[PDB]
Amino acid sequence: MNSMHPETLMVHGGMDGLTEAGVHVPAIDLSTTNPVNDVATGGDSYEWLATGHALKDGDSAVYQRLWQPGVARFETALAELEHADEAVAFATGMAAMTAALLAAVNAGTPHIVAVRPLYGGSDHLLETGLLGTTVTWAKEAEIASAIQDDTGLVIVETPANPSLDLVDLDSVVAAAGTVPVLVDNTFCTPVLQQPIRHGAALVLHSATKYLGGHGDAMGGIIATNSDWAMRLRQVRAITGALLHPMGAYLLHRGLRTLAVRMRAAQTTAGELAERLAAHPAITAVHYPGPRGLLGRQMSGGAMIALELAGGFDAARSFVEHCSLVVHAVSLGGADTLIQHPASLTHRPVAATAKPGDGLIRLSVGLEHVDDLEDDLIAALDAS
Amino acid sequence: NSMHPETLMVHGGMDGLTEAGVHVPAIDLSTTNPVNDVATGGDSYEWLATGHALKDGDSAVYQRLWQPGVARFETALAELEHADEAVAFATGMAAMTAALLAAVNAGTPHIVAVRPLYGGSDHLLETGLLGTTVTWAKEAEIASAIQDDTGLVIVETPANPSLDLVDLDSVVAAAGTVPVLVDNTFCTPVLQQPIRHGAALVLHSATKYLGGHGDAMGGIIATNSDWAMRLRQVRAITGALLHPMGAYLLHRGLRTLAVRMRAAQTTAGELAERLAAHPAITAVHYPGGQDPRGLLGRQMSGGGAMIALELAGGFDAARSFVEHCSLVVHAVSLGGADTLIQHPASLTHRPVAATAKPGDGLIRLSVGLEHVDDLEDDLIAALDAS
Amino acid sequence: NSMHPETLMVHGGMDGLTEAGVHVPAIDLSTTNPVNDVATGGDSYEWLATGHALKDGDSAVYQRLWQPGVARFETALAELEHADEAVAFATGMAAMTAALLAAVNAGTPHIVAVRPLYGGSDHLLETGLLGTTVTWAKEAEIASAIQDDTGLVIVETPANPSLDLVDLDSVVAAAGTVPVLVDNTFCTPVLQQPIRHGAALVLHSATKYLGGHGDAMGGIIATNSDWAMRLRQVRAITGALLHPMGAYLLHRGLRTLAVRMRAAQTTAGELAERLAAHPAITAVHYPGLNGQDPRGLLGRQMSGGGAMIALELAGGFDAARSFVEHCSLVVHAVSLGGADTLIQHPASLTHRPVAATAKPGDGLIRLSVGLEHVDDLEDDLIAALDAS
Amino acid sequence: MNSMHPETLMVHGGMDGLTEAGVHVPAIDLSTTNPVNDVATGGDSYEWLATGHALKDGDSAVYQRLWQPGVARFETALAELEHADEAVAFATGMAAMTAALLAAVNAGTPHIVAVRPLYGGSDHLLETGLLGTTVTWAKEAEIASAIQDDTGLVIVETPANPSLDLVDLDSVVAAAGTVPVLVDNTFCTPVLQQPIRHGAALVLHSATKYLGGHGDAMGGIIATNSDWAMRLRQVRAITGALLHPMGAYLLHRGLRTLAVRMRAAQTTAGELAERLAAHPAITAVHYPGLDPRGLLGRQMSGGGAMIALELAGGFDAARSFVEHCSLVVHAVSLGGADTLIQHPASLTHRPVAATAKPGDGLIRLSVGLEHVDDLEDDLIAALDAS
Ligand SMILES: CCCC[C@H](N)C(=O)O
Ligand SMILES: CCCC[C@H](N)C(=O)O
Ligand SMILES: CCCC[C@H](N)C(=O)O
Ligand SMILES: CCCC[C@H](N)C(=O)O
Repeated sequence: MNSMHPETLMVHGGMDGLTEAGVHVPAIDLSTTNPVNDVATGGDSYEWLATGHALKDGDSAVYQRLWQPGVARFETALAELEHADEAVAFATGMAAMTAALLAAVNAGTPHIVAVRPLYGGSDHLLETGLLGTTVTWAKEAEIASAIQDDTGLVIVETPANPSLDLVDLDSVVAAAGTVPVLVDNTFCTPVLQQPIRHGAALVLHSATKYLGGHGDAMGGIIATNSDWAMRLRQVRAITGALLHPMGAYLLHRGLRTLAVRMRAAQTTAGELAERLAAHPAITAVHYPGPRGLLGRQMSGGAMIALELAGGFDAARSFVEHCSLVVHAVSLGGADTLIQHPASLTHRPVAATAKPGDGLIRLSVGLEHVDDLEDDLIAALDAS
Repeated sequence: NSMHPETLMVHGGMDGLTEAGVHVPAIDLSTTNPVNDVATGGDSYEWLATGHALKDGDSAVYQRLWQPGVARFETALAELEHADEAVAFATGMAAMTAALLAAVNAGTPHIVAVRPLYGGSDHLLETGLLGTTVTWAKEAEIASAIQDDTGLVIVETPANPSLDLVDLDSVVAAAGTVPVLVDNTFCTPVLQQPIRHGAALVLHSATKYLGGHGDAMGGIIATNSDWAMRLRQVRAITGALLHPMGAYLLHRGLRTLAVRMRAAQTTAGELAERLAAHPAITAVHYPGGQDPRGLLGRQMSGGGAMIALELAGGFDAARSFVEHCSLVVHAVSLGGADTLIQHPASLTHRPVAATAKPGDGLIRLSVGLEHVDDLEDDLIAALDAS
Repeated sequence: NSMHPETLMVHGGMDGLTEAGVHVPAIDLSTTNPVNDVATGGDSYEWLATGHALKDGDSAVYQRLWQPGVARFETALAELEHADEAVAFATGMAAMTAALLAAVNAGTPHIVAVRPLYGGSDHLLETGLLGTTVTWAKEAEIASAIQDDTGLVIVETPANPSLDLVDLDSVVAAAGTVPVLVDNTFCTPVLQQPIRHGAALVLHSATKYLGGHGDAMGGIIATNSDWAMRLRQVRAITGALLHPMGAYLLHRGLRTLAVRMRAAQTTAGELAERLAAHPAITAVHYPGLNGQDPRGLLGRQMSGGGAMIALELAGGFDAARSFVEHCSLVVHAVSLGGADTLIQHPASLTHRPVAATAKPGDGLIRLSVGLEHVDDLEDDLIAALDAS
Repeated sequence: MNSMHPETLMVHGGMDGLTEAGVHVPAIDLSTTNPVNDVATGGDSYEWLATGHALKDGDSAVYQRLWQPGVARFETALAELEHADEAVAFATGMAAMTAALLAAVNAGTPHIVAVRPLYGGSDHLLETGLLGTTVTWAKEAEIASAIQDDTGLVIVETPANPSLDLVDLDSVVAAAGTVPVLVDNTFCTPVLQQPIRHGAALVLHSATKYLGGHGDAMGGIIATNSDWAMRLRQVRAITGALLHPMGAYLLHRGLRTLAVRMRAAQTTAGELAERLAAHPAITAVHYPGLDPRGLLGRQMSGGGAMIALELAGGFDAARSFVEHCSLVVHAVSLGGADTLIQHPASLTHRPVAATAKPGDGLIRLSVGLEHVDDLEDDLIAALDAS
């Protein structure tokens, strides 16, 4: 597990002891409750798990809200890829972010210096302050100044959603100093980026996108140090946003095919963005590749943003004229997905010739570049 | 039409399935849902994000906004409980968390909680993790403990693990303008319905009884449209969703609920009576002179499937009792297919001496679907081992 | 063990789970199973290919040889049926197919099958797809129809869809040296146990009652070690395996079987009595009802009337077709033992394109009583009958 | 689904109408029985499905043994990749082969001209004659002579198991003439080999290997013309070796990642066999891309992900090599996510002595999705331990 390449680590990660048990894949244990050997041993295991610690070997899991073996394997698998001490799995990416914010509030640090742009849900949860949080939206150059004596977390996302703007993680961690940094590494995945290497304390992942890879398993996981993992596990035990054994099995199963899926989707996206650049209907294409963020932080990407000349009307027509490419709000699936991010806020437009709002997000799937190029070209021509 | 609860448990939430050509609800694992139009999809997104239910003929947009499998399970329980709508979460604690978070954001962070309460619910209010201020009051101190900042009144009947009953008619009258949340996990919609008494929210830990087999984790609140909208808004941003597989098993479990509860309660009623005639046990706690205010018949149409045993030996006798059981499995849960046993005093105390404290002798027992002779013979053998 | 059937249904097949620290059996989807040693793995392969059960502490080798989830469900039903072992297949027809294939390879392709039999079982013997020769004999013609080439005697009680009872004590006595296969799908191990009467094989379509919710497809035969070995050999090469998910749901369904059967039978016993007092129906077919127990089989063979009812309508096929299409709560589908009440017209499977005719015969309607209230089921069926 | 490249066809194949229904993945319908609209329409659908025909749109599936929608989507998906008229899915690869043999017997053609080498199970099923079949084991050049007026099928497998010897499919179909040809395309998959293009009538696939791709879903499917697909569907309706909805969903899901998995596994295998050739312990390496007949390019667009190893030590060295692997798992299967190793000679021979016999030095290896450096370092360590 230490001398293995990431491709080998994705397949055998979290599969510890399975070869020895006589099985090929991890068993799906749906057990809500777990019987105990001795009242004394079961009571100790209850206190140990309720305090946020990891289940010691040879001890009963006690209850699924305290510990689930299926979830546990998926947690260790991602922690190995991200090179973090431990990982904590939740029902969704928003449930992991919710627990990270709730832990900061209870530790006496309700203030968060978030750096925009951020994912819609993360941006709205901080803005609402539903979990008793204070937010200070600062730019990349205003991080060190926006830090208060009450700050508990610095939430950053690279590449940004949906603009795909890169943020230098080496500068963020240096500006935060004593404050831990949470990096939403959903778009990059552990294949292309590892925020732990740059200095981030927490690495948020929406397992729904890329980690699952098929658009069927909902999930969220944070790869962080033992201290933060304990806080996150304490919140999970009382708030109960658990990952179902079936979801945990499909997310762990999806990690095995992650290296090959990302390598293929990134190759297709690199050619697709270059081919789409040679089009009169698109003014500019947004694809990673000025500070030399590539190589130092990211080893490409499978997402492309397209700014159209027609604005909202051309973007709306482009989304509805796609047949092979599916119009839905998600990413990292098996098929190519398309979405209009401006349409989520500007909805009852009623077909007006808007000058702006012409950005279209696109999540490259596992299809041939010729078929995706021909489909999107057909949709662009329909105007 | 006017359906009996037994029929309503089987066909509830199964609307349109006969017409679609299927026997059981399909398990749609889809994380994202494609949209017909950009304009129609955007409206469905705003409608679902604002906490409203998915209108027919509209895309679910995303699983965090709406899941069809979860939706069927929600309507099935709401019919069983006679509440306007229901909201399903990953666990019973996730439903309680969303109920507390909604109260805080509505400007009512204060909660007047009536003890005894379930371990997790009690610890969540004491910690104040969600920005809540608790005021632990007795049944007769409810109206006095209500502050101008109170948003919810959390009560639980029968209590855990003492099985003490609380008069829901008195609680709702004392709360007045403040909504009442009743944790009806032990009772289920078969024996008790807090909506008919005046409660605004009805919390259920679907893990116990609703699942009925000890394999599906869940939590659901049957409440009025206004409170369901607030709960749905919290679920959309906090994301403590119920997995399609979990939602299918919890809904499937509702069909066999009437027959399971009527059999487990019958076994429990005889088991508690047979355990009373034992030298080791000083007193048995089973609702069915246990009834003080005539709550059975008026609030509960049965004694339930839970029994609490007061042992004479104290902690040591309770510890050996749950360790000598072979057929009865020692675990921390209830409402499963098999009979479960637990020592509630052991979760806080781990002594190395002969202790006889009030509560140390209490043993919780969740009656399963086994024969009363086999359960009596196993527990009688474990008691003799001392 | 000294356990009552109700306790045995819940804890049966759950051996070692309490000790492992789990509440329910794990769902192991593993197609292949790694081996500890080449020598130990090779022995486990030969042992499982020869039709023997997996010895404890040995690799399952491959799913076609052994599946732990299926294994738990097999032992759970073998305990309820009091048979030595049990073999689980994809469907009830896959279990019957393996039973017929084993008989052919043992040099006994002849089967003395007594009618009436289930549609699929009857059609498989008539077609002779597996190289079998059938001899359809009545209950009193069993001993005479037995040839020196007979390998199995297939009987079904109650019959489908007439619900006619067959005396299993007379069948086993007439078969003598020939093993008897009894389809105990309609009765389940709760009300009937063919092993107690002398049957060698007990066929069950786990889809009906054993699953109990209409979601898991299955088939299992509770039989002696010799027939279980023959059956296990056919399953290893023909590969009609039970998927781990299906095996888990069928095993899970056994826990709630005692309470489901007692409730459905109670509802059926009252439903048939209330339906008898109706002008549209001429005769009701229910084992518990008076007139449907000729040899005193209630108590000796069946400890209940079951949850199936057959209705003889005065209008014939058209009254039966109108009755099926006028049901709203009761679902019209071809199956039994589900959570909800199902209705079907058995004559419609063969006499399908009857367009607005007034045929005198074929007025039988099969009904599988579910877990609903007797008042709601009576009110729905009484409304469908009035629609004529 | 016509002008698409195989990589695109693997992702969107069998996903017809899902985008229109508002879902991202096919729903898992576990329904054993299917309700009907009319008695007359339901009876016609029963006869249509029992006679081996595919379900017409807008008709009830009637029963799972007659039709399953989940299985149906997987059959559509594979048949598109194989360019065959229809496909029939069964519980296992052996269940598909069993139905193919049973259909031939009932059509009055119990004779099968099989060409050695064949897969263990397929070879043992023909030798036993359990389904009333008479086999005639003939070489590639003795096909036309071994054909009797009673022959119904010609079963061939390329590459052979475990030798990986290639068979010219153009010569087999020409020698069979009027007799349909069944090709076991398990190892090759529709990515590298297409038997329909060469003239084969039936294409057998063990969906357990490669089609699933993770070692969790058991399956078997035959891509064949409408006539043979009807005869196979008739056998499936009465013999009932059905594919469970969960298995069918995972096998269909696995088709989406098939192109990327086989391109990566084949690349790793092509380098691994070349690196293993430069080793003192191995006398010869068996890998298609290391070709005298010119079958690569004409029949196979790649060397595959399977490698056979001929060791100098015989049985002793092969057994030691299998037990000295730590990263590579010793199990009897192929096409999984991880690299698997097996000793084929050990299944029949369980000896005390060293036993240097022909085939005892052969080791089968199924290349997974790992790095070539990690697999070379592990196998080189296991060889040094021997
Ligand atoms: C919070 C709205 C849901 C948006 C969706 N998760 C996306 O990928 O755009
Ligand atoms: C993890 C809390 C333990 C209490 C447990 N949930 C029960 O119902 O007994
Ligand atoms: C073989 C015809 C199908 C009959 C159906 N399985 C039933 O039990 O009603
Ligand atoms: C154990 C002999 C069967 C061979 C095995 N199914 C494989 O594919 O290697």
